[PDB]
Amino acid sequence: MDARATIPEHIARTVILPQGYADDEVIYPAFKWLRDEQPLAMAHIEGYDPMWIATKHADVMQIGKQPGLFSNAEGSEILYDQNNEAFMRSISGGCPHVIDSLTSMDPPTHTAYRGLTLNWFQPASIRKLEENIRRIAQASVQRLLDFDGECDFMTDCALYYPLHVVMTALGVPEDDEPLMLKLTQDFFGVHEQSADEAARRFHETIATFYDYFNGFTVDRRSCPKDDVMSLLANSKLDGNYIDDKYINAYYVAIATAGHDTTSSSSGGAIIGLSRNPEQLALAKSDPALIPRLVDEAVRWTAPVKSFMRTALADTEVRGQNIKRGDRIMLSYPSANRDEEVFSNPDEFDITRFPNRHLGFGWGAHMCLGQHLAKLEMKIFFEELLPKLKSVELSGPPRLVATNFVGGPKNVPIRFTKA
Ligand code: HEM
Ligand SMILES: CC1=CC[C@@H](C(C)(C)O)CC1
Ligand SMILES: CC1=CC[C@@H](C(C)(C)O)CC1
Repeated sequence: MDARATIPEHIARTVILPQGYADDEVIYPAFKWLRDEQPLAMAHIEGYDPMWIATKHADVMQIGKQPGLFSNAEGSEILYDQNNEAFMRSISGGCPHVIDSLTSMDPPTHTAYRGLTLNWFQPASIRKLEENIRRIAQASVQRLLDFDGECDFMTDCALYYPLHVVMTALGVPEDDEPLMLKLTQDFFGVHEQSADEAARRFHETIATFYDYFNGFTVDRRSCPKDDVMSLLANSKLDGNYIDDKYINAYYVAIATAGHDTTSSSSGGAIIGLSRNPEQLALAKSDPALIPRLVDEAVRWTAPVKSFMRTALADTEVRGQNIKRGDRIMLSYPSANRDEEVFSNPDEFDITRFPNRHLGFGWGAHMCLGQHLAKLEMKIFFEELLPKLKSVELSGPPRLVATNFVGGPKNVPIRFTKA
């Protein structure tokens, strides 16, 4: 048990473990204490590696923008306990990355693979999806309106539109919805068999998904389209096609990254608006505010609770001596309530501007999908809000108990139709 750990065990447990993330009033006060008293310090709790907890907005940016010093590739970029990490390595040829996605990479590899789609995901390219996104948003709004004034905003509505959007961006047909839900909800969901058994199911299931995706790769090499599958399928590096393992990991990364985060942030927006009806009234009388509503939903929800980095050299941050090999947890939620940046950060306020939140991260790995996420949420709220006279919560929201991709999973609401 590492001599440098100074974070009290009860605080360290609260910020590291998955369970506390199910309650805002458990997690945020723990980060507040850290920001006030031990803004960048080391924690070591049973079953986890020792790790620095980056709680300050400044620090999360400084770390995120220096991938040559603070690595995604060297350790697990995801916060696993040791048993889970060991399992992951045992099914991944010793690597602490289950697939070859962008978040598993460091420059220059990372730069090359990110660069394959970087232009596609810029605003002017994404803007062309507007009409498709708007049709998809209207269908989800219609799903909600088919209820007689009562539903679960997540499971009856917000679960769907962001998956359809990622599907449209990839090129996956609408009829493959069941398969895509299995992908993001079952196979890569959080689950709140011996070891050899779970390993067998994993290898068999990922092969099934990769075989499915390969069919698209092949198809798009003969019949190109303006989708991401086609872009990746027809991409070359050093005069050759990209290996299937990178292509298929890219498809998976796009679907998994872009589904829950967007859905959860949408749920957060609904929670904010239900607790602050004056803001619903404002977004409805001034639709030009919706982009600020969207950014506030992402700040306040912060569905991505963490990513990890490993220090590749001895170095200094906020006066602390970070040593080669030390792991660091980046807390986007804590950065997003940093009092040095935001006033009254616990308040949901759609007028907040500027809104320099880290819900999409910062630096070399900053969310590839951010522009698509902002566009689709904007369009969704543009279509939903005129249709609602009022919305309120009918009971407590249920948040995912995870230290990774969390936020609202169930948001029971009542509403009146406009
Ligand atoms: C509100 C919705 C979303 C949130 C909060 C979110 C958040 C994040 C965050 C925090 C990261 C890590 C950034 C870092 O290390 O600095 C990330 C990476 C990524 N996100 Fe998003 N995301 C969202 C929507 C999407 C969408 C719609 C896509 C669709 C393509 C997407 C694709 C990605 C990819 C591919 C990466 C890895 C990029 C890399 O490693 O270079 N995300 N996202
Ligand atoms: C490896 C993996 C971890 C998280 C998954 C989730 C829950 C975000 O879909 C996506 C992919
Ligand atoms: C937000 C996000 C969740 C999953 C990551 C992974 C593990 C697919 O690279 C990509 C980015």
